Amino acid sequence: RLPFSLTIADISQDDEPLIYVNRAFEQMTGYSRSSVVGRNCRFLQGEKTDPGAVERLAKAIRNCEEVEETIYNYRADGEGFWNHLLMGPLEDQDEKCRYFVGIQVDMGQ
Ligand SMILES: Cc1cc2nc3c(=O)[nH]c(=O)nc-3n(C[C@H](O)[C@H](O)[C@H](O)CO)c2cc1C
Repeated sequence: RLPFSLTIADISQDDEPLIYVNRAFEQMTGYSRSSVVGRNCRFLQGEKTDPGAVERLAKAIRNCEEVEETIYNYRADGEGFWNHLLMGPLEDQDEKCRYFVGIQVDMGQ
């Protein structure tokens, strides 16, 4: 319930599902928490989303690395917006690197 959109994913589970989002995520994206928990966050992506940026994100996840990218996303009502995403391992010392945390900043249209 912080003053910024935050998400946590269990990247050890198939397709790296979201396990937690906060109210700021709901307000930015237009998706209810019920609708997104258990799904990979890429439901926010679409036709204009850059594949290079998506692959930088995937690579960071595979190598348990921090990453920052500005990516084109779509709200539930279909409005496109620029999402400045910063994410990385939740737990620096976890050799198994199970969880990833990300914040999203709406940079507009
Ligand atoms: C914790 C976490 C948060 C993410 N948040 C977003 C997001 O807000 N928008 C997006 O397009 N991709 C997001 N992704 C990336 C997406 O889920 C997927 O990993 C990449 O598109 C690479 O396939 C996030 C990934 C993780 C692990």
